[PDB]
Amino acid sequence: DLGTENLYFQLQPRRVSFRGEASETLQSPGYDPSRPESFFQQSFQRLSRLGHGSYGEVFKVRSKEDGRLYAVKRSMSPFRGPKDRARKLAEVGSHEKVGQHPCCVRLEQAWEEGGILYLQTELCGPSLQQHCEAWGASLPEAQVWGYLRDTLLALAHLHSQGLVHLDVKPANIFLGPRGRCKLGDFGLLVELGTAGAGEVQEGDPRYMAPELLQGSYGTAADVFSLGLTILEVACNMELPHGGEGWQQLRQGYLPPEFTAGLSSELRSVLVMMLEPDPKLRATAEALLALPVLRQP
Ligand SMILES: COc1cc(Nc2c(C#N)cnc3cc(OCCCN4CCN(C)CC4)c(OC)cc23)c(Cl)cc1Cl
Repeated sequence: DLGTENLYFQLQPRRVSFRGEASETLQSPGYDPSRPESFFQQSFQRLSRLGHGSYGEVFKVRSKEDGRLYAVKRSMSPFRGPKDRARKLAEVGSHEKVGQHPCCVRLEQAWEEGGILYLQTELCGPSLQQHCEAWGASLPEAQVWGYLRDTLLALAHLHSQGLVHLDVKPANIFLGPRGRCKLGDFGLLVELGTAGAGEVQEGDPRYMAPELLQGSYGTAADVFSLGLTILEVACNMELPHGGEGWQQLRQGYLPPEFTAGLSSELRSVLVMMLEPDPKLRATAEALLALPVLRQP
């Protein structure tokens, strides 16, 4: 409990890494620590703002180190204090607990400076959300199957290690070349059975597994969230944040006016993923064993 520890009320960048990686000093072509500009300002070309919110901002950048494109998430304002700092840095630890996997967004490096946290990842293609916005309609099933398979591979990787993502949604699944995708955004990720029993942040209510209302955390939660993610993109169906419709989607209801055009096979898989009872809900590994989800 950092809130009662003597850690309160206390200029150069410091690498953030939990996996262990001395040194903690940063260097780059274009960077002179005696100049007042931040490491981020000096060491990257800032090309565009990919996203923003209460957390801060995500930029498309070009690295002066290697000339390659990356995404960098920069927190909004200096750490509020020790708990805030620990919570934000925990994202780097999580992203590292996941480690390298072809269906997970890769973290290149992370650092803090002036109370600001910076996470540099590979630059991916558009999020599934962006892609569906651009399509302006339901996605063809041939695309959907590939996205379902790849995100299930990512989840099987997390879940085998007792990690739960807790915010699977169209906005943090990113398209790559020829129909592949990657899961990102490990800021809410939890390792089951690691204190505190609480401390848990809540994902987007539209995709939240019903058992989380009772505080019942487990890997099954992500399967449900991916189920609704795929339902949304396959049907161009806006998901309720609450009310009767929110309840219905968590009672096995598939709205006919949105879902009647699904193949029987995709409908059958979604029903397995959207099972209200997490004890009965299919696991990612079990789904990937189905012949319909075999390597195409
Ligand atoms: C760096 O850190 C983090 C970054 C992210 N988010 C992203 C990651 C990752 N990771 C990777 N790659 C991304 C690529 C994106 O856009 C690509 C296409 C943009 N084009 C804009 C112009 N139009 C016309 C065409 C499409 C993007 O946009 C929102 C967000 C990305 C998250 Cl979710 C968490 C953390 Cl911690």
